[PDB]
Amino acid sequence: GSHMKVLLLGFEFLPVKVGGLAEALTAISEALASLGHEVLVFTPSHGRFQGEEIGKIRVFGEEVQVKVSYEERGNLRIYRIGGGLLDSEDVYGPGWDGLIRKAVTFGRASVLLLNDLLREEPLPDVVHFHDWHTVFAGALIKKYFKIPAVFTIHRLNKSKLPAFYFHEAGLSELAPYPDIDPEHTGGYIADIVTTVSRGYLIDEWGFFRNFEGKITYVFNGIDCSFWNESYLTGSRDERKKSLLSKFGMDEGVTFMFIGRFDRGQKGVDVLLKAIEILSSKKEFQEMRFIIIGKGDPELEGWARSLEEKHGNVKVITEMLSREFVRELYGSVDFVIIPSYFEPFGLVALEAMCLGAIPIASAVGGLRDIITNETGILVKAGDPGELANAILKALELSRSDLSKFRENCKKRAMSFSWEKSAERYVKAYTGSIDRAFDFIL
Repeated sequence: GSHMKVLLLGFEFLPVKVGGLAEALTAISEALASLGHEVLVFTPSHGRFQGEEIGKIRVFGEEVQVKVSYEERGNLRIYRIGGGLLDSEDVYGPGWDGLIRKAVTFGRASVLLLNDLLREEPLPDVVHFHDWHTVFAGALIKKYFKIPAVFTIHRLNKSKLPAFYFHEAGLSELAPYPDIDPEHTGGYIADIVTTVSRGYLIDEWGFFRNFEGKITYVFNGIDCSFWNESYLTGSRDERKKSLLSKFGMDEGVTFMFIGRFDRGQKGVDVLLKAIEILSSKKEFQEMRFIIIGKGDPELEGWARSLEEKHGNVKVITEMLSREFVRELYGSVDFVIIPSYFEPFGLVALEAMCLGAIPIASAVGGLRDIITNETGILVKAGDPGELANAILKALELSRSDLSKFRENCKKRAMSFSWEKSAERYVKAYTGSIDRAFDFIL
């Protein structure tokens, strides 16, 4: 018994991308399957697959024909579950009430499907469920089949649900109040609880402190086989010289930002202001900025405005191929990640993994990923301090950054999905270190 059987519940799984959660859960599953563990995944189909009907369940006083599409690759067994709301293409729910009802459904469908497999299989050793959306599935499997349960949180959505929903789920015991945080419920029924970086755990301790003793962290990974320089050709300078002229710009210290333009999240506002600050220092002429992503009309406007009044600065709102992004991480010098908060920090790992030096906000997982030897941390929400950090970065490019880049690659490779899988395995048995209130 080193081998075990993991039931994994995720509300999005590849090929059904929305954020990175899809890619993240697919990777954990696969890394897990590679260690020789037998991994079963339950996820909704979202009307991307049509399955065989296997049974009808009653939900919200009405019967629903539960369908399933099965796929098997090595030790991994993937079970896409369709049905009533589970057929809806709007992944995060046909509206608020729609999402919750689809989650409640997914719970009862999850029971039904597990129950059928038990006709001819043993119980899995653990149920590993991800984010609040799968709480109904987890809580029900935990309450009936009484197996070990782990609750991984990839991000705190931080709200409450009417108790109505927990009653319909057959979980009235869990909803003794009129409104219930489904993230508190998840952690309350799980035997141990994880989030996705040590620093996010510190940052959100005011909440995670509720599970003091059963609470720990397990890092995400990066697949540095894809984000790998072998795919490119030329030296760094040649690729960079070439890419800079593809944007009608000559040679300079090149910084890049990739992410959504939004309000208090990814921090493009902080970068735009920080560029205004720099735009009148002497050394600004020596620098180049490539700002990639879209969203907020006002920030786009601000971005294009700075673009118009500096040939120095180029902006890109059309989305681009992984392959071209890989090219970018491989030519630019620095990658700026001015996040306001950040559970993990995948962008830093993808950049680091191709040689780009991170200049990052000192928030959540970025605090763990980035070190003195690999990048530059900065107080978040502070454009003067990000401005100083870009200037310091300029006075480094004087000398060879070759060392910083190699440090970054090495470091990024230590954040493997294998290791991530390895620690979850420890978590499944409870043979893991955890955070306590009386341990400083």
